[PDB]
Amino acid sequence: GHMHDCHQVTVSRDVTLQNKERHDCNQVCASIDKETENKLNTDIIPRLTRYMSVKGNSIIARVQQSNSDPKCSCTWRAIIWRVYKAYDENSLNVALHVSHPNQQIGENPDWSLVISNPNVHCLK
Ligand code: NI
Ligand code: NI
Ligand code: NI
Repeated sequence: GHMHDCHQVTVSRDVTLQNKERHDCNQVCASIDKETENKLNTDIIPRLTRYMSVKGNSIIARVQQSNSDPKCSCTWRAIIWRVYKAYDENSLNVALHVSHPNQQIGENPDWSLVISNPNVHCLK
């Protein structure tokens, strides 16, 4: 019919930074924006590409906040538009951490993802 063989993924980076200076947490989090974009481009999107129906993700954006907390909670999100439903949420989450089922040391503990739309057209 009009079937949805794909779902939409939102990947997130979550980092806590020291803020003993008691500065604006948007400026503290800003310090690793470039680092997060480079991570997304050179590791995260490459890891997940083999699961995409038609390649494409949004620009990484930081969640804005209003606090100068002693520890700054920082969050970035990017959307991957079209991933085959063949690949479940856990399977995709795992792919962030390990690139072999017999890998001893996980990577990217600061990265997680969700299905942000459970029904999208694969376009393929
Ligand atoms: Ni159809
Ligand atoms: Ni539809
Ligand atoms: Ni100061």
